[PDB]
Amino acid sequence: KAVRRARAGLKDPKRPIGSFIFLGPTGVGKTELARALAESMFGDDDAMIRVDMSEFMEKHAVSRLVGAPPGYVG
Amino acid sequence: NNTPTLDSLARDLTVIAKDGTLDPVIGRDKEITRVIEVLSRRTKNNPVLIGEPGVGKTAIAEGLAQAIVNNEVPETLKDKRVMSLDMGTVVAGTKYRGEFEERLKKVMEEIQQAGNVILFIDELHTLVDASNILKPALARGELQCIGATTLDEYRKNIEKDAALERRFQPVQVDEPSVVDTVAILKGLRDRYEAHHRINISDEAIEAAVKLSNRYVSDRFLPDKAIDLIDEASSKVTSLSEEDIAEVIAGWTGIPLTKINETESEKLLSLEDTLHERVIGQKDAVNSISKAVRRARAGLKDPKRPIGSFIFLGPTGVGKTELARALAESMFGDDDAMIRVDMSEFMEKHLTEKVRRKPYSVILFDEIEKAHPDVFNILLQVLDDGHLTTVDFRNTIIIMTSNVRFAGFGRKTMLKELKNSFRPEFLNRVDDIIVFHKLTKEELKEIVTMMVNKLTNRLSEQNINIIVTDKAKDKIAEEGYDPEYGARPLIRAIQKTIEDNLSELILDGNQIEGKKVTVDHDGKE
Amino acid sequence: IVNNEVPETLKDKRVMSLDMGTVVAGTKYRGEFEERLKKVMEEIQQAGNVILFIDELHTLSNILKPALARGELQCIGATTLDEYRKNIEKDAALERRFQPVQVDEPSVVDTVAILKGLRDRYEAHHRINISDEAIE
Ligand SMILES: Nc1ncnc2c1ncn2[C@@H]1O[C@H](COP(=O)(O)OP(=O)(O)O)[C@@H](O)[C@H]1O
Ligand SMILES: Nc1ncnc2c1ncn2[C@@H]1O[C@H](COP(=O)(O)OP(=O)(O)O)[C@@H](O)[C@H]1O
Repeated sequence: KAVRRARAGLKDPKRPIGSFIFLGPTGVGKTELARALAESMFGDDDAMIRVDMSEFMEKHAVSRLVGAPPGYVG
Repeated sequence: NNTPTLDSLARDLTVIAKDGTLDPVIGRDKEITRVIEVLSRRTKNNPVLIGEPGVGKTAIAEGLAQAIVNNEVPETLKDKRVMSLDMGTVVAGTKYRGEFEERLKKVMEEIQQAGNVILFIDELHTLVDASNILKPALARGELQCIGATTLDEYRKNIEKDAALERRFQPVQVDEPSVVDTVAILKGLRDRYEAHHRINISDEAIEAAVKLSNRYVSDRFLPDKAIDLIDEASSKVTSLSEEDIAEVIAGWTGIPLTKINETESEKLLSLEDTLHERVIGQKDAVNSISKAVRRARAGLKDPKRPIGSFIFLGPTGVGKTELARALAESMFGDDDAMIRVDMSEFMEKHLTEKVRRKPYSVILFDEIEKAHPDVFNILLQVLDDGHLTTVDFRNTIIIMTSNVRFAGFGRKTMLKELKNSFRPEFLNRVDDIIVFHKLTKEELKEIVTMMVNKLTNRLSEQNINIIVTDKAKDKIAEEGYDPEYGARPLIRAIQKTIEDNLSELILDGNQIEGKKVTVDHDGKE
Repeated sequence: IVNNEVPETLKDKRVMSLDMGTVVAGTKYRGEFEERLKKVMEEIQQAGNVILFIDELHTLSNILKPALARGELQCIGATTLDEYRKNIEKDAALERRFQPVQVDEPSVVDTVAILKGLRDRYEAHHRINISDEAIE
């Protein structure tokens, strides 16, 4: 419904197409469903942008998302 | 009519096209058409051919020159010259004011007054000093350019200045497939036969393509295959795969018999070539040979790695030398082993190595000590087969490991692995291998190996070392430890030989080929 | 070449060595050097049989391009890896035309063999005998 609402031109221009939390047990399909969506949109699983939050265990890991402040390395 | 300075320092491509000497350009019709439509623009009509080195970027400009001569271009281009301007000595006086801009403006005004030049500028990124001279002429439309650069150079230089992006349009040039490279070679065949006066078989073409794709990673098709077939037909009635393999042996140093052996005969002889390098560990060698045969039988998903093995045994008793034997046998060199450094995973709080060497054994030294981020990378390699692209399907993954009774007082390690690692990851290793604590006779056969590797090495100094088996036998004590064995022996061979002979012949005597016959004195 | 040991496919090739000092020697004005270069390149194009040797090649693409364009100047040269890493690798128009040949560091044995050959004319210059074992 979100994908169709986007391509139909009804999506609010200022907001992303959709944002979803997939909550459930381990090994139930909720990463595979994202992979299948990416495949259906781009023909390949590899076009997904995958962020592994387990490495972001510290607050300063946030620099990997948005960069290092002026004067800091990288 | 004429452009006297430009004609001195630019290779005229369209005249070489009319002179028939230019080689054919095959299959690049999409890229040529994209260049045509970019050139027809009114404003930013300057294509940049973006692609890896050697993929055919200049061949697009030469195909354009052919299209112009062959009247295939639209009428807007029917008469334009294509001039490959070389930067090499457009810089010539790096200190003086204006000496660069002098001859640059001279070339540019010649190109202006002869308003029918298309200029090809290879390594365009090297211009970004000149940009302030080109921007006004480009804006004025007098000069029309084809650039060529790598993608990373483009991002590093041209993308950063919006005023350059406001003048140049990117055209992606990709490395052709094996099929396209074959079609290229089959076109160029006749033109190379006319030079070498040798027949070139189709099987030699496909062999050259395959072997350039499998033994020369750091270079790209078609240039690899062209270079290979050219140097082979130089080395040579007709060309054949044996000459291709000989040239690959030249470029790699790999022995020719290792190169031209089939997959099957390679993996059949495998475990003998393992046994003779490692000594002992019969169960481990049989396990790894069984597992790799099972993988290469070809039923497994061809995107997944060839193997994934955990080594449990004590210390250094044979793990690393078995990994090096596996890399030597499966892929052709000890240099086919990559030792991963775990610091890369800590550093955020390998990929560019695999890019260079995809036929390699990947060794994880003591995976227990790694950052637990390593398991994300491991799982990603072991399930998808690719990272960022870099592809692991040809690699073998080896992960090494080393996993008091307060009282009056061969299966435990299989237990303790389960709880010492993430079991969801142990669900995905292909096999688990246990190394035994080696026997004394195996250890002294190692000593016969190392003493031979010293004797023949010393023999390069004309020092014909000779040794008595019983003397080596009675150094088998000199490093037998419950913790380790294949290491302390290395601190025995130099004391028992090198320093022993440093007392016995190097001083107070003199080195001669006779008493370097080590006779057993009854003790050592 | 002079032994005619080279392939029968190129016995006619003549090897010659170009020194910039000689080419500038006695030039009296600017551009005379460059035009003497251009006319010797034209003579090279007419002859077709030449092969040109250029030591200290790193002293050199464009000014000799008119005969590197198609490769009318068949070229052989020597350089150190230092004076190769920094320049000859760093011009695509050279990497399109040159091929590096590494000349190996020789063994002790080969160096004493070449010595005990070439020794005979240094004996001549000194009028002294060289012990072959003192060489080794
Ligand atoms: N409902 C399902 N349909 C199809 N395949 C599934 C389903 N649930 C799990 N799987 C399979 O098992 C794996 C499930 O991974 P997944 O459950 O997406 O990881 P997680 O949910 O723990 O992030 C995938 O390889 C997928 O093929
Ligand atoms: N379509 C093609 N037809 C014939 N030869 C080609 C083709 N594409 C590339 N080549 C060959 O590849 C070699 C390298 O050319 P190129 O990749 O343009 O060099 P560069 O690294 O400057 O881009 C040349 O010898 C060229 O003839």
